[PDB]
Amino acid sequence: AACNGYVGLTFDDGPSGSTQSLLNALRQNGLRATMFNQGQYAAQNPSLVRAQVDAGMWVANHSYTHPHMTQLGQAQMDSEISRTQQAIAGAGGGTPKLFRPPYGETNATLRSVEAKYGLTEVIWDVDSQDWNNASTDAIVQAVSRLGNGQVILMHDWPANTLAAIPRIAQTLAGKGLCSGMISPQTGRAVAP
Amino acid sequence: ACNGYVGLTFDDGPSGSTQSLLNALRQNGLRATMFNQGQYAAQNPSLVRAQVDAGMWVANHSYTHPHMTQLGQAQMDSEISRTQQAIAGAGGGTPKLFRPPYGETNATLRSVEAKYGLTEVIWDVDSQDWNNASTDAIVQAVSRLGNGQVILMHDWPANTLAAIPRIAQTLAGKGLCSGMISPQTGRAVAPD
Ligand SMILES: [Zn+2]
Ligand SMILES: [Zn+2]
Repeated sequence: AACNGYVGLTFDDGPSGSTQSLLNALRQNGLRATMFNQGQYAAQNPSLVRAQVDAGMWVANHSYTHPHMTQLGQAQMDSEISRTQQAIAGAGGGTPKLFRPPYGETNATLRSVEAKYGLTEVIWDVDSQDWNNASTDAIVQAVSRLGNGQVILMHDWPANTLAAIPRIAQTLAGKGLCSGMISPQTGRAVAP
Repeated sequence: ACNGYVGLTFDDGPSGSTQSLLNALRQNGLRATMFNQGQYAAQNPSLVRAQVDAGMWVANHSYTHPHMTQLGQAQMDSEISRTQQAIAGAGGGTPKLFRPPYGETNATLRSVEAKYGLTEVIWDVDSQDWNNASTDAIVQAVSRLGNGQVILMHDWPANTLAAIPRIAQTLAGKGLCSGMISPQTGRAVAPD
């Protein structure tokens, strides 16, 4: 098949002055992805939140200000998550069903807050390290490790991530894998 | 010796078939997570311990295996709490992992999981061993697993027991080892 399996491409920390270029690259290369936006940036850039939707992306919750959430009390975690639901929905991004904790850091209290808002926690299977100066080569290599169902962490801002997009599409196509959405039931990548 | 880890799991024990399964796993150098029902843990405390003494991890699979999403919250709470108590009381530790019966979940269930400090664990591959899968098919399902991925098997099927040596060979051939399931990510990782 054209798609023998699906992977979860994801981009944290937008939207941003880098977002439109990234979205254009993804669509031109036939890729869809989940954008884990910060609420403060969704609030500041509602038109870019919509641009993600119009590009064929799914929009998800990445907290309001990107704190270390497990260092917060429950009320503060609740504020961070709820304000982000509101900012994304208000901007036309839908009401997210997925949440990625900043730094991947979680605890039972955070889990309770996620459940309150009907959010599935989404970590990752592979960290592209694009936030930690990974080369374009290294990012493409990280994508090459993904199997059916697996999710990769990338970010909205790195230049090497934007440069990687065509080779990411090539890597997936070579393997008979396609870009998929992330199931709120299982947290793994599935057919859109 | 391990290029990566997979999550072997067995639902619905313990049972008159458990000790045979444990012996096969240990003889073939495998470890796994046993998702026990609370009622069977209560009925067979010595077999709960046998799982620990064989090198397995023990997790929560509800008390009576209801369709949890058809229950009220207090009923879900009783099913999960009594299973925590039954497993810990039998010497299986206090579980960190919970698999919903039938893989069926909702936000209410997620809230209850969080209250008890439980990470929800579905699966990446269903072996279909509960649905009359042949030994060949079960081995084939294991062959689809990549690093981090989790497979659903059950404690009782004869073909699952028969499959253990070839499961071990399949994994060893790929440099994959049997791992623990992370409470933070729900992915298979190196045993602690
Ligand atoms: Zn982030
Ligand atoms: Zn079951």
